[PDB]
Amino acid sequence: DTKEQRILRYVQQNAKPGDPQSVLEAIDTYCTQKEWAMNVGDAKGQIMDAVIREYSPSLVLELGAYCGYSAVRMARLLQPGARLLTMEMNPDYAAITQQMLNFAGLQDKVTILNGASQDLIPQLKKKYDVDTLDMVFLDHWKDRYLPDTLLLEKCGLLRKGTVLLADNVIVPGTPDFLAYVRGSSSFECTHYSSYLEYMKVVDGLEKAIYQGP
Ligand SMILES: Nc1ncnc2c1ncn2CCOCCNC(=O)c1cc(-c2ccc(F)cc2)cc(O)c1O
Ligand SMILES: [K+]
Ligand SMILES: [Mg+2]
Repeated sequence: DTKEQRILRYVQQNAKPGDPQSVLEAIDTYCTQKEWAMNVGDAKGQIMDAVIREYSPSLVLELGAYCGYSAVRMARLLQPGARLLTMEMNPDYAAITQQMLNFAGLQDKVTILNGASQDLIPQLKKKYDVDTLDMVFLDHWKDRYLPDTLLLEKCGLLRKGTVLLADNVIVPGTPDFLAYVRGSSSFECTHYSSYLEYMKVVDGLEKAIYQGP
């Protein structure tokens, strides 16, 4: 019995099947009252909602799924026919994410890819029929934000206007990624100050819009 398994069971027993809003609410209730978990949370989740609504992306890539919280949060705002691809290297987390999406009724909109982003990113064009990404949500190992961004560019996966949205740029922090995008002529950045999920600790999201080479 793991924390992630307890979060999934709590959702299944305290949310309505096929209702993504009740799913997010049960996850946020559980993590506020019972056990903290590394889901994006409601404070950063609200900023993520505002960004999704502004861009209405047709194809989103998320790096790091955990329990499926951010996938549910993004997929519930996607337009009919829009898709989300989420890469999760932990197989136990990938199985929880799948079941979470299944319960929320969003399974048709999301594809969970169980594996390392550095291995999966180069397969996106040929195997997954991807041309370019409309948006990327970075929420995996913090030291992978910068190499995976550089890898997405190399693979031709970024277009003029691709929205990169990075969680935890303050806590645990992503200093090399943050310095790079803020210093590059190929990105237009915006910092969205917020709070670490379920905590009175300052955190933030960085939006970095790819401008081409
Ligand atoms: N395909 C892939 N390739 C490479 N890596 C991959 C992958 N797929 C998954 N992973 C690994 C991603 O799993 C964990 C990443 N998330 C976090 O580490 C995280 C940590 C905190 C936190 C913890 C403790 C504190 F005290 C304060 C804050 C908060 C957050 O919001 C976080 O997101
Ligand atoms: K999450
Ligand atoms: Mg995070």
